Amino acid sequence: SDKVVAIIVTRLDSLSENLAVQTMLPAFYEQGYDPIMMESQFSPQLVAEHLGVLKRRNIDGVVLFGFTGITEEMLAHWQSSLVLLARDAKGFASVCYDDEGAIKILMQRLYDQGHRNISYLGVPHSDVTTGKRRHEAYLAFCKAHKLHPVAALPGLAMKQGYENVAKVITPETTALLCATDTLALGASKYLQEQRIDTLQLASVGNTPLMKFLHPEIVTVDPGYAEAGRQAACQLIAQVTGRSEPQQIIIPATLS
Amino acid sequence: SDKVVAIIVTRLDSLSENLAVQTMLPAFYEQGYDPIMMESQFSPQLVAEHLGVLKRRNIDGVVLFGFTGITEEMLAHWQSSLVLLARDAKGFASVCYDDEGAIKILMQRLYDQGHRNISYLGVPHSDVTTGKRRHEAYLAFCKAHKLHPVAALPGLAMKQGYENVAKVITPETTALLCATDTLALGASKYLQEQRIDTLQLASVGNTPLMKFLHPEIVTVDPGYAEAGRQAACQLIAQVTGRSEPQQIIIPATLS
Ligand SMILES: O=P(O)(O)OC[C@H]1O[C@H](O[C@H]2O[C@H](CO)[C@@H](O)[C@H](O)[C@H]2O)[C@H](O)[C@@H](O)[C@@H]1O
Ligand SMILES: O=P(O)(O)OC[C@H]1O[C@H](O[C@H]2O[C@H](CO)[C@@H](O)[C@H](O)[C@H]2O)[C@H](O)[C@@H](O)[C@@H]1O
Repeated sequence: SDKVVAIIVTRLDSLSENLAVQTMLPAFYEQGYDPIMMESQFSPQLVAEHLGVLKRRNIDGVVLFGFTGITEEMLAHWQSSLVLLARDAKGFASVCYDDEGAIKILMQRLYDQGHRNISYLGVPHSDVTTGKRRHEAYLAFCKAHKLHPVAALPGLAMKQGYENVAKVITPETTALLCATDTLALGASKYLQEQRIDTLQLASVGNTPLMKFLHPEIVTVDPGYAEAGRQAACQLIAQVTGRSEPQQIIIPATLS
Repeated sequence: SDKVVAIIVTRLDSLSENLAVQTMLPAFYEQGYDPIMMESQFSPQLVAEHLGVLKRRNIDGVVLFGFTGITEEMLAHWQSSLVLLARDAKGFASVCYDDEGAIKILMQRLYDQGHRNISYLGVPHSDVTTGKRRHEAYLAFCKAHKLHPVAALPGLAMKQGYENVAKVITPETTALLCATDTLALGASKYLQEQRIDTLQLASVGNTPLMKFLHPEIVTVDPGYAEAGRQAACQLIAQVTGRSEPQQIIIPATLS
């Protein structure tokens, strides 16, 4: 009888995900739904378990933070009462980010500032959005502006950024684009230690931690706050029959 | 029919709370319970709502992160299937930290290192544990060792640490004890800006973010990881009838 929605994040300690969750919560409370959280840790098996538990407890709707391994078949019992965040699936409502647009905007900014030797610190191509799309957008920009690409794809963790930044720092390098704020935080620790002050850093996130600690890093906002509001509203709209599933892309903005 | 436990944190973006949650999750999965999270944001009214929703959905047990405003009367329908974390209540199972012990250990280390002018950056006395107990432990140490106390109690936020650190720095000040890692992170940003390198910082938390960014800060571990394991085990023990409610205090440890 109580209206309940579930939010399935991949990581409870992810700042990027928490920023989207922060705007979902007031929108759900205003709609009369009490929100509950669950964590997947990128496991499709754990997601399949959560979904069954939620179904048997008659939960009204689900906001699922998508990742590689989620199949349409495991989302079958939730077609009309589920919204995917960060990934899309045919016949499902989704709220996605503009990864290519985020990288092109950042690369243009660095290029207009005079930077020609810009290195990249990213995540492996198995991670479709943060990894593949972001890295390929960097490559497409380098190709179009006859720049020499220098990249390393260690992964998501701050410590991975710290351990692999030296690999992409060359004598001619003046700027470093990090696929995530977390990676920029790790890379920044190494540069501070080695007393490298000459490098302009750039990252995707615009998280409050990044803004506070490194005001000098150029950041691009993927729109986590907006994504959260949209996902909550799309979910309530379809569970109340006011809307059919839509696929929304949040535009990236600079500063 | 599915076994479910709820974890009610105050803030989803609190690193200190997430460290306790991190060790609760594997212990619940091993016991056969699927964990769900809710957020209170220090509102007793919101807690009263969550508890009712959980009761009507027949949730097996609750781990509640305590704060000022929670009464025994609102916990009445959960006496045997609830564990409090960070605060105690008569007749309730609880897992608490040693706030006084954490401050005494840190002050002794700073004192043994030769520091005599130690300033304090804390949180107001209305926050019983982080605020009152931590600040009073600092005062008791200063009294016992004939030291001059210099303190400011702005609150929990990183920005509050940054804005109020200047107030407690005197020309004789050699060390600064921060009630939380978050406060030390904020104070550290100000000191970096003002090019103050002479100060020895100390904080309570030993969070991975602090350890990675500031290896030079002296930290005390309140035992969030241990607290999480204990709370999960005390909860499953009482819901299965293996145990009666206990009040556990986790010892603080240095490094
Ligand atoms: O370091 P954090 O703050 O966690 O940011 C990293 C990254 O996090 C998210 O991407 C990851 O999770 C999503 C699901 O939420 C997956 O679909 C991706 O494959 C993961 O990479 C954000 O979407 C990213 O913008 C952010 O940079
Ligand atoms: O800045 P964070 O990492 O959140 O640490 C601050 C502080 O957080 C917790 O205290 C607060 O929440 C508890 C309930 O979880 C309340 O009982 C306190 O009154 C609040 O101050 C931790 O218990 C503290 O150790 C930590 O420093």
